[PDB]
Amino acid sequence: PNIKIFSGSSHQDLSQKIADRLGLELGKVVTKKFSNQETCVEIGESVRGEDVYIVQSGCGEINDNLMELLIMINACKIASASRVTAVIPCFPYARQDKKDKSRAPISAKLVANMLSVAGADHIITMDLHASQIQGFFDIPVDNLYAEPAVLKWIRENISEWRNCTIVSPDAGGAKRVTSIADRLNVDFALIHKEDRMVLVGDVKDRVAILVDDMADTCGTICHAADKLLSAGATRVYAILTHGIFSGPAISRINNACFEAVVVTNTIPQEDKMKHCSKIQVIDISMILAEAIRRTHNGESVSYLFSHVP
Amino acid sequence: PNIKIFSGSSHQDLSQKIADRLGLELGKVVTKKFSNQETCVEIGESVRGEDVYIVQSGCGEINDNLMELLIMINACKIASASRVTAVIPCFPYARQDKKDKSRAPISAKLVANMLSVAGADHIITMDLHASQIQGFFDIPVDNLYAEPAVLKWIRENISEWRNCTIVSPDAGGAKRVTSIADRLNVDFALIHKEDRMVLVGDVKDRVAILVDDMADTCGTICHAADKLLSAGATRVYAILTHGIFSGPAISRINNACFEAVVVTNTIPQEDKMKHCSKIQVIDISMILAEAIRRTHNGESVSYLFSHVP
Amino acid sequence: PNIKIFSGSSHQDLSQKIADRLGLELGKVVTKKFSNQETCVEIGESVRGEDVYIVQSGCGEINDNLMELLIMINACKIASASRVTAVIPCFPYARQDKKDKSRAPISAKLVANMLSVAGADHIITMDLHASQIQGFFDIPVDNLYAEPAVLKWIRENISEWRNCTIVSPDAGGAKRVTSIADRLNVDFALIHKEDRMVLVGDVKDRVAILVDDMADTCGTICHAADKLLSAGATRVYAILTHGIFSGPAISRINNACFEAVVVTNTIPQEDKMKHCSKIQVIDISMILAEAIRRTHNGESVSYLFSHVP
Amino acid sequence: PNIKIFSGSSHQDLSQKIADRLGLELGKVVTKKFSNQETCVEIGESVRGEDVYIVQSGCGEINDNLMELLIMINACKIASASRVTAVIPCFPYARQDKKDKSRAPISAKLVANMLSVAGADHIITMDLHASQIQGFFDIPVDNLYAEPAVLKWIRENISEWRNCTIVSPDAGGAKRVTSIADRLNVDFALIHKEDRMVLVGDVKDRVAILVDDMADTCGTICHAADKLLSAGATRVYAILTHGIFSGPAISRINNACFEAVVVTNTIPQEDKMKHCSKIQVIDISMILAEAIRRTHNGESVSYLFSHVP
Amino acid sequence: PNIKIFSGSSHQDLSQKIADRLGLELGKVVTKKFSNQETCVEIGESVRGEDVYIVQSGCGEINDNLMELLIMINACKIASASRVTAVIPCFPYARQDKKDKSRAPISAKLVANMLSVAGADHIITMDLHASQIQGFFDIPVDNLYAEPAVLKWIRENISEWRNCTIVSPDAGGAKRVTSIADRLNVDFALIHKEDRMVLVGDVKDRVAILVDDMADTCGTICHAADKLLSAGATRVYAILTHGIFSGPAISRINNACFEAVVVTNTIPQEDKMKHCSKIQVIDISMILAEAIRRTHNGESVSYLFSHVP
Amino acid sequence: PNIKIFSGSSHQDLSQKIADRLGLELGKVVTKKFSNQETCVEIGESVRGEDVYIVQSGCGEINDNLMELLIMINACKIASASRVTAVIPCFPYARQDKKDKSRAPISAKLVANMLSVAGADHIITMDLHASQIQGFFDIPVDNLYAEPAVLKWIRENISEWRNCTIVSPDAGGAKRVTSIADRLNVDFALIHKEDRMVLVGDVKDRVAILVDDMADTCGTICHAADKLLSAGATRVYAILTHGIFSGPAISRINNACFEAVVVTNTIPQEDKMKHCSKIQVIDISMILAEAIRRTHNGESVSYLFSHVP
Ligand SMILES: Nc1ncnc2c1ncn2[C@@H]1O[C@H](COP(=O)(O)OP(=O)(O)OP(=O)(O)O)[C@@H](O)[C@H]1O
Ligand SMILES: Nc1ncnc2c1ncn2[C@@H]1O[C@H](COP(=O)(O)OP(=O)(O)OP(=O)(O)O)[C@@H](O)[C@H]1O
Ligand SMILES: Nc1ncnc2c1ncn2[C@@H]1O[C@H](COP(=O)(O)OP(=O)(O)OP(=O)(O)O)[C@@H](O)[C@H]1O
Ligand SMILES: Nc1ncnc2c1ncn2[C@@H]1O[C@H](COP(=O)(O)OP(=O)(O)OP(=O)(O)O)[C@@H](O)[C@H]1O
Ligand SMILES: Nc1ncnc2c1ncn2[C@@H]1O[C@H](COP(=O)(O)OP(=O)(O)OP(=O)(O)O)[C@@H](O)[C@H]1O
Ligand SMILES: Nc1ncnc2c1ncn2[C@@H]1O[C@H](COP(=O)(O)OP(=O)(O)OP(=O)(O)O)[C@@H](O)[C@H]1O
Ligand SMILES: [Mg+2]
Ligand SMILES: [Mg+2]
Ligand SMILES: [Mg+2]
Ligand SMILES: [Mg+2]
Ligand SMILES: [Mg+2]
Ligand SMILES: [Mg+2]
Ligand SMILES: [Mg+2]
Ligand SMILES: [Mg+2]
Repeated sequence: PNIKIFSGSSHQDLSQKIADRLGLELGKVVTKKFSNQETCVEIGESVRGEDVYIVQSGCGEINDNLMELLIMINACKIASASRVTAVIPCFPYARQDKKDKSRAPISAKLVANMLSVAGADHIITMDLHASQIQGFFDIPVDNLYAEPAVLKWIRENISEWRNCTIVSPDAGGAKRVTSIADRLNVDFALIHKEDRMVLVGDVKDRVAILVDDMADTCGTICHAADKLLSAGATRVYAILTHGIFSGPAISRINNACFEAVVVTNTIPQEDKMKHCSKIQVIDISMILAEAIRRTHNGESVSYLFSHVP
Repeated sequence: PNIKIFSGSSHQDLSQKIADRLGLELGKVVTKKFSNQETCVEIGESVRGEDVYIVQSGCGEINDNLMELLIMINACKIASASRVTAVIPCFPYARQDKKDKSRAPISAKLVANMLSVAGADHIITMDLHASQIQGFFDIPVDNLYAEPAVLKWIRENISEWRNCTIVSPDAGGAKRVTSIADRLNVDFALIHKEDRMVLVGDVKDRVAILVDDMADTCGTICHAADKLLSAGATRVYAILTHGIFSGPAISRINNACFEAVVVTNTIPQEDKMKHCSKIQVIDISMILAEAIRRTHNGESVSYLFSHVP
Repeated sequence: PNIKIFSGSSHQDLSQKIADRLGLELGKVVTKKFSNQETCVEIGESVRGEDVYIVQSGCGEINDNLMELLIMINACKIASASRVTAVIPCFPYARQDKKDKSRAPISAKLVANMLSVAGADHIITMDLHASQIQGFFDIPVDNLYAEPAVLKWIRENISEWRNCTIVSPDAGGAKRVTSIADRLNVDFALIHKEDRMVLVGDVKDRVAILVDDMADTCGTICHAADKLLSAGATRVYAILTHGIFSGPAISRINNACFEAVVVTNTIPQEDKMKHCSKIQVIDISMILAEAIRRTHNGESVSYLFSHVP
Repeated sequence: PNIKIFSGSSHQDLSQKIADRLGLELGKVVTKKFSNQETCVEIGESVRGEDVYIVQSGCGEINDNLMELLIMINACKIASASRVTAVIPCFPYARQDKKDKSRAPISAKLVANMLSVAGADHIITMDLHASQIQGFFDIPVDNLYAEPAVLKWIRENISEWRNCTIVSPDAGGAKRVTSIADRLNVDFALIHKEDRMVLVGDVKDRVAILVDDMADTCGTICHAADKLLSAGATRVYAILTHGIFSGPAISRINNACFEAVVVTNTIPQEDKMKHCSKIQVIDISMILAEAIRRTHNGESVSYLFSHVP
Repeated sequence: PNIKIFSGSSHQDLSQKIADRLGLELGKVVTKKFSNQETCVEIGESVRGEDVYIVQSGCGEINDNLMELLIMINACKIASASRVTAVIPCFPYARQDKKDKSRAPISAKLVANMLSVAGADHIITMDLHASQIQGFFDIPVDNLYAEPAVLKWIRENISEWRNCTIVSPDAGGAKRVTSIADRLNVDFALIHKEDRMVLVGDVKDRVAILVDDMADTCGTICHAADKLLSAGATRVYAILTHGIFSGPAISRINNACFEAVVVTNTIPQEDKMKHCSKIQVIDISMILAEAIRRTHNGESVSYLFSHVP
Repeated sequence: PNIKIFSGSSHQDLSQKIADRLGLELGKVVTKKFSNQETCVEIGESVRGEDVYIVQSGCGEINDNLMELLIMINACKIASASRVTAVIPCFPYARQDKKDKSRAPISAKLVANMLSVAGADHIITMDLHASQIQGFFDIPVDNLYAEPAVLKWIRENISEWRNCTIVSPDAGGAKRVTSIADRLNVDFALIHKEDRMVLVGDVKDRVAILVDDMADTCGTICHAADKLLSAGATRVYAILTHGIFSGPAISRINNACFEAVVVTNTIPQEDKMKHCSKIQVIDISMILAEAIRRTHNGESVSYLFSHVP
């Protein structure tokens, strides 16, 4: 059983980077639309008895990409692939992980059920919005972390990183920032709203680094950055694993005081970089490629939680 | 347990017509998109212990509508609805009902599995592309027929209907046309391609009526109509239950010789009628409403296969 | 189909209170242990065609109680009960809702799967540790809130409640306290550890009310209370929906500065009240009884999120 | 994991031919009936960790053979076989693949469900009546085609094959005949009933070859052959992949004008050949053996759609 | 939801008796065979929203009857019956309930799985060979007992019943006979083989009554009766709930010393009574009818374990 | 894929013996209790792609051990183990394998369902109380037999074993004793209660050996031994595969006439041996180790039914 990497249409550059790091060519697949806009998928090579990995992120036209992924999984499964793995760098509907006093769907659970029923045997993803989403599955889920790559970027790009403060934009992400603060041996601050925000932790004359899983409309991080500059911070960075940047995010970032907005490439960023000078991209294709290769060879994946490959 | 009718965003006029025929108001639901284009659904009223019917056709932005339907089904199911029924007038991915010497998905089966796993207890649909799709489910599926309404339209709109010929555009649909030919006591002709088409059955000086389940790009029916005019037909009609009309269909119909292109309203048609004068719409909301009401009350649904309500 | 309420051995007083509020007698069931300590269950009355509710909390001997609940559910399901509902005021293994960089089980998901496979059709619980646990099920889950009863207690027991500060012991519970702070129109403070704790929000000369879902060993709330007294608070209360009080909790509370430690009766408290004077109990049996009665009659359960019955 | 081939009682000659082509001996199994006519199955060798293939066609005493197959699958699955594959050359109940305005079962779907629940991991079959039956499964199904062997037979047995006409007995099978007509570069004709039949396509002074998936009572092919002789055909052949030949088929064929009735050996034919001189048998055991060997070794099976091995 | 009783072809007299006791007519169903011997089923009336009971015993052509039952269940389930119950007086493959050091199927479990996957919601049966078969299902199973009817027959037909001895033919059935011996206040004896049999319990000058669940070949009961006459018994009776009587059973009974061989009518007996004078039939249609009516109305079924209705 | 053996807390000595016989070290796992007595499990090494065997018997605190086993299975399954096998020497709730005229659970079936839903792929157990429990699973179950080890012990410990009588304590176990009696070529006796017991078979001046699957309270075997001494037996032995010894068993055995009470070590016995001199232990760790090694290597397990390794 050999590795076969297939790309959905969502993030083809990431799939190519992963394939190069694995020393493989992308599997032959046609993924287009019929005239009535139904997804058309044709696997152009035999996957019989192979270990198939389908790379598709929850970005762009999310429902189209999700249906493409489900259809590709189904096609590979009924084509007698030995194992089918969904590599989903940004998990769609992850923020709908609970009801919370509303007659709302748990869309993340529905997506997990659909992936299971399509025939996925395994899920590889990066920085799930809530790690409880792992429990939405009955198949194994490897939730990778961008934190090693983030730490690497911080050390090689922020000269004052030993005196910086890692800041959570809200009370929800504090855990994450504390982890980073532990790995860098720096202070960590929290910010939460009472339209006013309150900040705990000295940030004067120090570089502040907001850290988060995602930036969708960037209202949260822009408000946090305004507060950090109010409290005497020297420069404010924002580091996010998922740069969705929908709606007014680009305009707000352009009008914000960030020195840089670093995001990983779990979502393609070329279009946003055109209209926003301060967006920078961390490659995480090495982490994804190593996770694929370790799941295939039966090596430890959790080794990657703390080690940059 | 009362009837609750909910509308997806795909076909709101049809849902309203069904609700009026049932003497009900449409259930309060918010169906919009988040900024990153994920579907947002909020059920605005309690559905606890109710018989819920969600109306959504496989039309327009098909993957968006399908995800909306799945999310709404999930929301109603975890909101403790007694029973959830999907009313899908045009079934999405119905034409991908087999592989046939290709490494292709069976997308119709995947859609059926997704509907089941979302929590659908029952499916109501009209003129499935292949009735074998009923076997793709383990829940009951009521596949209604537009044929009674088509027969009614033919009798009240074609003055020469007693001397007409019902024509299949291809060998696949012959069964359907024979059924119609049996109910009208008229001749039935077949047409199949060898770029040339061959026609069996006298059509000279007689009105010809092409009959089909759907018109997507209308290449099939336009070629058939050209052949029918070649063979001396007086006027050529086309009657289809599903008017998808994607791609170049409107231009081809405008350049074709059809007296009329009659379609049911399983798919909204207002935009197409603007650009195509010869499209006409049969209302089938009475059939759908009667099917909903009969499934709710435990009356016979198959009664509708031959009776216009 | 009538309501049948059955009690597990974990919390018989709560089951009796619920049964009285419903105007019913507890169903005849024998729940003992065989000599080799296997659970023995015998349903002493016919439950055929009935709406069965089994009350069992995740307290005391947790694995014994959980197995008792599963066995009782199975016995009722194979005895042809029309519907079986598990009323689990405190959900066992709720704190094991994720893996988080550890080769650990997701025990909450396992418990959900076991409840589903035993035959539960519905779950009623109170203040799930994480509401994402709702997504661990495919059956409906009604997660009730003790907040209405807590607000009632605060108003009728704390004379200075209009000038009080609602305090979260950690960043995780802030949402909850904000909700309470919104319903009382008072200030809300956060506390988080950097062995030192940092507090945001004025608490001097004001009554402080720590709020939380559970108190197991009470290290968190005792440290928070020490910090609140350091910051000039007048009196410190603690209000928790689940009073587990395991390990050294009673000694720590006895040595702490709390004016009172209010907990709901989702877990029996009589033994702890003997050794701890400042524990007080809020009855939530009315909320549970109303939820049972509303699920049975098909009325709105979410009505209870904001209304004391 | 090695190949183990087991024979049901339905078609032992085919199983032996497949085993010889694989270079294997048939696995030791006892398949008899108890006194009360219940199937008795005993696997006479260990299948632990093996790739098991059970050969059983839907022929003869169909319900007995189907139950034998299910029981053998179950016995191998609980005996810890690594993988169990059902090799079903003629799929039982394949013609009950839809309801079609009748309160009828979808028996093909029921058979698929029973095969899945017995523990089949994979299905190998030949010329499914409708390829939509593939969607009735969630396990992979390889639907082989007798067409390569049919083309070989036509070329080596019909001297005038370059000037022949391939004829469909009905509108349903046209696809199949067109495929054959494409591979031979000959004309293709259709025949359909209006008790009268209409034929399109010149057949005078040319050899006609009716092609079909199965012949049960042979009314269809006998009527088609009568019509072909009416239209001036020189000789009429019939080629079917499944020679069921039930009821009056043998008498009708004996009284028909066929030069030969060629069928594959998916169903044993020795008894029918005794009473019908013009039946001839194509061996397809090479196709089945190659499909088994390619599924075992992870090679391409679809290679066989166009290549005789 | 009303009761609908449908008969399979296995035991039509029993179905009619049950229908008369329920005050109902048998539901319109066609159950025949296609030419190729596949089961053909057509439900001749709407079962939508009804409580359907299908009566079919594991007798005669067992695999044909079992397939008929599965097909009828499937037809009713996809016809939107509210509930489908299989009434199986004699459960097929019940004696294959374990493997026991053999590479054998557990055919009873396979049958249970097939019944569940066909769509059965409930099973009613009489005197399961092993009551552990109840655990083979996940749906409720009501296993009725012929013992009340047997006790009635014994009292009204054996004048010396107060001084009789109830005898088990083997060690396996002892429980059953003890139950009967308890309800009659008589002695109970056991017989087991060491070709020789050993009997415990005085039987001289007393009427002996062998009791058993089934008689297939009647070797067991004939050997037991020979031993009982050896030990000085006056008359020997045999009472069995299931009179299968396959193979040489009729000849052996004719050559045996039984005064009577009483069996219930879970299996049709008219043909066997023609060739065997000493077979007598107990009607158990009242027990089956009462069980159906009590499951429908939600009354206690276990009431029937001790009460003749 | 390598063998990984993990021990639950129930029987660590047995797990160590098995690990030594396999030439392996026990896998690193932490199995403790949280403060509130919930099971805490942490797998201390990667099990990705491994063949995992978890050893846990149904002994001691049965519900705690069962929950530990389920949690460990779940942890290994979501840690991407290739295969997870539960090695359960004494199966919990095995005696609750049926309902039998009681509104009781089938707890054995519930346990089987829970093991399956936790993710077990395979079960290895010894002397199931009823072999029908094998049918409670859909995964393969290997039910090993202590009989080879028992025969070995009898030959090497009872000098008069050629003239002994193997005695069943009840009618239920007769099969077992007959098997042993066949393998030793000795007489076999039965004992059953009418408070009086009746014995068939000469036992005077001969050593008697009671044989059974388990001894819980030892009332059965103590009464049987009293009867055997009444009937002139010289010495009475008892041999049981499962020595549960709960309740008053130790006192009764101490007051009984047994020469020895031999049990296997499927359950730890050190504590009972302290208070009971006549308990002796047969090691069956070789049988379990050989079964594990044969399932891993795909060799025959049933070879062990008759051969001591
Ligand atoms: N794609 C989306 N875009 C925007 N909002 C979304 C999206 N999906 C869900 N939501 C909504 O966003 C809210 C969830 O917000 P968020 O995840 O930031 O906070 P939380 O879950 O309440 O708390 P926290 O993550 O801090 O523990 C819900 O109301 C949910 O319905
Ligand atoms: N939405 C779609 N639009 C266009 N083509 C589609 C769509 N979905 C599937 N197809 C393709 O269309 C083909 C199916 O065509 P069609 O249903 O007209 O004929 P058929 O199934 O071969 O025969 P028939 O319906 O006459 O029995 C397949 O190749 C399928 O992949
Ligand atoms: N019964 C239990 N008693 C104590 N600790 C437990 C128990 N069950 C699980 N845990 C452990 O407690 C930790 C979970 O702690 P907790 O719920 O307080 O914080 P969190 O989930 O990390 O964050 P938060 O709830 O603030 O969002 C995990 O390490 C888990 O293994
Ligand atoms: N074993 C059988 N023998 C005979 N008739 C059968 C059998 N099984 C099902 N049938 C019936 O035969 C009919 C199906 O016929 P057939 O497959 O020839 O045509 P179709 O499915 O209507 O169309 P087509 O295959 O041309 O697209 C149905 O009425 C079905 O109930
Ligand atoms: N229909 C059948 N006719 C005859 N024998 C059968 C049938 N089905 C299974 N058997 C076989 O009969 C045997 C089962 O026999 P039986 O039920 O009389 O005894 P048991 O299960 O060993 O013990 P007991 O029922 O006394 O506890 C098995 O070998 C089984 O394979
Ligand atoms: N752990 C247990 N300890 C004691 N009794 C139990 C236990 N579990 C179940 N029981 C009860 O013990 C009885 C089962 O007894 P037992 O297995 O000895 O006999 P049986 O199943 O009736 O017949 P036999 O095994 O001889 O065929 C049932 O009433 C069951 O509820
Ligand atoms: Mg969130
Ligand atoms: Mg956030
Ligand atoms: Mg088609
Ligand atoms: Mg078509
Ligand atoms: Mg907390
Ligand atoms: Mg045909
Ligand atoms: Mg018997
Ligand atoms: Mg016993």
